[PDB]
Amino acid sequence: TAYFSDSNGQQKNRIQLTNKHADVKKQLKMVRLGDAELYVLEQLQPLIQENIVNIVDAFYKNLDHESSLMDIINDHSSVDRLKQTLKRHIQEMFAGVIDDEFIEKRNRIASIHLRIGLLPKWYMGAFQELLLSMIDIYEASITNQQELLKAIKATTKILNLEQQLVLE
Amino acid sequence: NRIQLTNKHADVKKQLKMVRLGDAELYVLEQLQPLIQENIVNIVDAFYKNLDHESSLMDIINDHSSVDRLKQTLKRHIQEMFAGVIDDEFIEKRNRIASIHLRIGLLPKWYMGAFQELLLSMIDIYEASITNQQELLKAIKATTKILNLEQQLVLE
Ligand code: HEM
Ligand code: HEM
Repeated sequence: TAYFSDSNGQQKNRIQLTNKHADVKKQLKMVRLGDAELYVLEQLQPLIQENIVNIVDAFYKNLDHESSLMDIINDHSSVDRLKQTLKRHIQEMFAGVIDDEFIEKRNRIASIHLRIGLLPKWYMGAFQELLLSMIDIYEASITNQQELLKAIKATTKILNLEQQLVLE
Repeated sequence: NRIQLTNKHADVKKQLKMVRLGDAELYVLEQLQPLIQENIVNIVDAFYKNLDHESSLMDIINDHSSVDRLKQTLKRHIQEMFAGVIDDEFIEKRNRIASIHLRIGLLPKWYMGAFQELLLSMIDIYEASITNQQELLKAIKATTKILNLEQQLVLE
């Protein structure tokens, strides 16, 4: 059979932003992230949620490479409390809806990371773990070759936007 | 083997680990270079084609340069990315980029969203040139690491 569900219309109106975030609209289009794409992300969410624990375990384990990062973690919270908010943020990424409320949250996390002194270069590198981790979740849960790229493309898109918004 | 960084860039060596870019991934990039070149013009002519979703970008270019000059560079830079061996010069090359990108006035957000158009281009070429799913992914991941590394370099 097939994995995703080809449904025209069950995709429309997934992007809902107002003047306050005029640019973001151009950004969503510059990465080919539209109604079709977001609806793809929504069909992946269940799949991501079911493996989020691993996703987040691999995540902090990967930062355990750069001592400083782990120090910044401890100085402000903890691995256990951070994993918790991370399982959440990552969830929302596949919500399939992009609106003002979705941007502004990014702005907040962007501000929080700056204050605590997280260097931007260590931020991008964090995503390379997420994407790789998700690539494998897909390749394993999605057998049809073509749909695997479909899913991989959608995520790289949403992840690019994450980086765009965090360091805007 | 394919990494000849001196202690001048000890942090970059940590970044390589963290993005999982080692001899293996680089060897994969080297092998992908031939493909990147017979398609480098379409890749780059596309890159510039997508910059219209935002007039400003196009305007930054026609002032501090020209489309043909930029392509000349891009084509050159993108190819190098698949050399398969990052050393000290490679790293400084990126510093040059950063420096300029700031002077001209390119916001980190547009710069970032630019790579997407590029990533998709490479992904397209592969899906049409690589039949074995494995080799498909193997090529994809490598390209996502070297790409991410750039973003890190031009944004430290
Ligand atoms: C690229 C993946 C990342 C994502 C998507 C992410 C996401 C988040 C989110 C959503 C919050 C909470 C915002 C809120 O409560 O309003 C947060 C907090 C935090 N993040 Fe990250 N983060 C990432 C990477 C990092 C890295 C690499 C570090 C490690 C240095 C880090 C350290 C922290 C810390 C310490 C806090 C909590 C600060 C406090 O309690 O005052 N984050 N992150
Ligand atoms: C995929 C991301 C991009 C890459 C890989 C990239 C790469 C480069 C490189 C290698 C150079 C030459 C640096 C040197 O002189 O040593 C450069 C120059 C430049 N880039 Fe970027 N760039 C990117 C995106 C952008 C975007 C989106 C714009 C804005 C429309 C832009 C505008 C320019 C301009 C105006 C120059 C100056 C060239 C000159 O001085 O004549 N770049 N870029």
